Amino acid sequence: GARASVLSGGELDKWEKIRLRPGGKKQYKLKHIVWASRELERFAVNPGLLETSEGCRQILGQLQPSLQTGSEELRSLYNTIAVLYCVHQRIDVKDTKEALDKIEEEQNKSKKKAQQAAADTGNNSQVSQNYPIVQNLQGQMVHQAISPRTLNAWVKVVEEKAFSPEVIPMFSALSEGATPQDLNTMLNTVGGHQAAMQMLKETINEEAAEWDRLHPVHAGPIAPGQMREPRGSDIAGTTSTLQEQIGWMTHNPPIPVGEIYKRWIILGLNKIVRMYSPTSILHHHHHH
Repeated sequence: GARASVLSGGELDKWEKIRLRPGGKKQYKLKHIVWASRELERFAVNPGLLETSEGCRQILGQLQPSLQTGSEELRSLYNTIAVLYCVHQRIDVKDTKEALDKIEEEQNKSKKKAQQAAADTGNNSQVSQNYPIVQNLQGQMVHQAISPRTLNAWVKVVEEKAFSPEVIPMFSALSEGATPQDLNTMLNTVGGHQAAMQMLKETINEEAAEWDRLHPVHAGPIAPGQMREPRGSDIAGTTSTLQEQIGWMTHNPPIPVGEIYKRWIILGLNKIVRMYSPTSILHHHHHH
């Protein structure tokens, strides 16, 4: 009966401009909001948090876990707040589920910032660290690096058709079973599109993650000094050095460390080319 304070004029129009559950054919209302906030109070949480996007965040935040401990009804409550959060951010939504995906992106965005900070942390409780040391050992075999003559050759290749199906093979040829220091050098001298190179890095990096994902590392008490099993990251040169790389490559048995990384590049370049391809055709085929 008149009198209220939760959603704004336009903000409310957005809230109400969101269909509830699918198959219900119901639109959100201030009543649902009140009920939403009401549920919060029941959860022993400040209902005034729903009045603001900040408080809503704290809820939805501490609701994700309570969701798996809440119930079907409690879930709907969370879905209600989620949508509200979208209205706060003003994300293009239509249904409650849409908010989940919408708010999802936003969250992943925010959390990102946090992560970034945590990285270059500054104002927070820190702890000291130690610095161990061990005698340096000598590996085996010494592979030669890449020459500048080849780099130039590739450079010409890139300038020829950096992005193309006739370049993917050409590059792999000049990078035939190459290392990270070599492949990195070549990819360095490259020059076609940073954007393309960016995505390639994503596919490459993703290749390692996926590799390790499908690569179950279950090595017990390996021998002392033995050559453990390097993961996609290791092959990337993050957990392994060039020396260790070439070695792992020429190890017994020999592991396609460099080959794996090389294939990664081809993977990306493949997508890069598939993107800069001359009027490509559509295609699709899968098994259910």
